[PDB]
Amino acid sequence: ALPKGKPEEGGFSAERLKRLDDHMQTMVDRGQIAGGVTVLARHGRVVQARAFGRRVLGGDPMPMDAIFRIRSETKPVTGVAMMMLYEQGLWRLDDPVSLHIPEFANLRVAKGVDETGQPILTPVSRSPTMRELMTHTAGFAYGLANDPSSPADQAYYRAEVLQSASLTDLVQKVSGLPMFAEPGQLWRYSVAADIQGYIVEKLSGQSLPVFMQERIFTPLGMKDTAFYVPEEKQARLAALYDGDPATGQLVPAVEGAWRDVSKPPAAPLGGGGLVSTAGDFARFAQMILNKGELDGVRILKPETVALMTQNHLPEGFVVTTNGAAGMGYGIDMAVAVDPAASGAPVGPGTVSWGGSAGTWFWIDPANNLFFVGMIQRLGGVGPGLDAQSRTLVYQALERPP
Ligand code: NA
Repeated sequence: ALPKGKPEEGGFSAERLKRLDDHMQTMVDRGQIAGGVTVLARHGRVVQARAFGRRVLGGDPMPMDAIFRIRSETKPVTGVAMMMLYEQGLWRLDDPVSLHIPEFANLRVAKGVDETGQPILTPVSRSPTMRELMTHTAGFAYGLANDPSSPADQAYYRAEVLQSASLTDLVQKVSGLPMFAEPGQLWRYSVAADIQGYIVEKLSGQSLPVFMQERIFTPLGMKDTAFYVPEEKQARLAALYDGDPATGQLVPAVEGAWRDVSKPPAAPLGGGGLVSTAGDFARFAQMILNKGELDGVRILKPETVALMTQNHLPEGFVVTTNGAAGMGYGIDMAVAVDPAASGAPVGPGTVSWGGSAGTWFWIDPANNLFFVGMIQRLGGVGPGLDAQSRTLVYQALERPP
């Protein structure tokens, strides 16, 4: 459900694009993934859309409408939700987060540890700003790591921040737990977008899943995008795999039932809870290339999209993951400020992210194109495929000088 085209209509070599098909098929043959789905589009037309391998090992083939846990790739969708409330005048980037979340008046920061292993806690210099929350520079800790080296992360893990009974609970816990750092000091991947999801609930007066269905998924035609997979769509859900240590062979992932996508979550996570299809995500990506509109439906003003896809980071900062030199960070996505500085082939201003289950995307406004990759494989395989898909896509692209 985007117009199909020949590769040459998007400016691609058919022969060199086939090297991307071959590479995906090699990853299935060598048992690195069960299967996956890829969409490449330029000038609003699909140039390549391909399903590979199987939905489940020794099972049916991967359908193109397969449903995937996008994890941290949910993040930029929450960012679009926040920017809709921005256009309605409900929050400003210079606003203290404490105006929206009053309990954040009680924030404390972890300084050192004392002799008894407990963090030394100090009232925060000031409330983090909304721009810091949108850019992972607000000083919040991470929620999936038992790191004795990072006391703030260990406390979040121990308090079970990400498995709270509600977003109200999650945000009350964060208010009482130690921050990793004072706001504005460094970029560090955090629970910031899960806190953003609470602000959507509080400002919209609707639950996060309802607001996103009404303002994003319904208007853009994203039919299978949600915080769970209803019983009828379960047969299209791709299975999640990990590598057996010492065999390097595909094994069902064991991750705990809090992440289960069979039921509506109690605390829907704006940083990691969405499931989607390559086609639904392709529609979202085309809406960003079109600066806020798809098929006559406008969800954001063009200036608002332009503001999201710029680097909002101070001069100095280091984006340390994409799920490097010349990398910055906009509103809930990475921004390639100067890709040449790392010999990256994407155009300057390219936005991207990826999830822990292996999913990745990039949108390149300078080259009017996007790539959506969907697998369900934990570990380093996803990030390797991202880098290799970027190399093979730009080697197939033929531009004027
Ligand atoms: Na799909």
